[PDB]
Amino acid sequence: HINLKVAGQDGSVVQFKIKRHTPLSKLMKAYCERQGLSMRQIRFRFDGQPINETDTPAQLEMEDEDTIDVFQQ
Amino acid sequence: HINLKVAGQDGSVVQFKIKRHTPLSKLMKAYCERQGLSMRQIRFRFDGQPINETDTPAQLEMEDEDTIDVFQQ
Repeated sequence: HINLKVAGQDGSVVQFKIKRHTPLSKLMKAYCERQGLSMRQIRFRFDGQPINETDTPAQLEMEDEDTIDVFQQ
Repeated sequence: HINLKVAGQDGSVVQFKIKRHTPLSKLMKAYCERQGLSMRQIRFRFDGQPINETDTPAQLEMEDEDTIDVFQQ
């Protein structure tokens, strides 16, 4: 498992742990659920790159304690 | 190539060959595949130390005919 932060533009930082070869849609759906947000209303990015359904941490070269940025659509 | 043993607690000894600067995750995945085992269920150690994804034999000072120990998680 790697630990990841999800930072909103309001400064909120919400924490997840994910295995390196698990798709990040696990984390994305979880965030939407936990935070009462529509998948429809938001996008997730890492190092500027948008994150897709099957993107994995290992594939986006994410490391423990890295930050994913969340935005409005 | 160096030859390595992978010993289970049941006494089984399964043989691999690996280059000294190749990551041991090559061998680990292979063992899981060959032996019908989940990465999830098991850990690998050498001389007491856990082995990570990118650990190499040369880096763990493994030599020809050395033994890696496998355990349940």
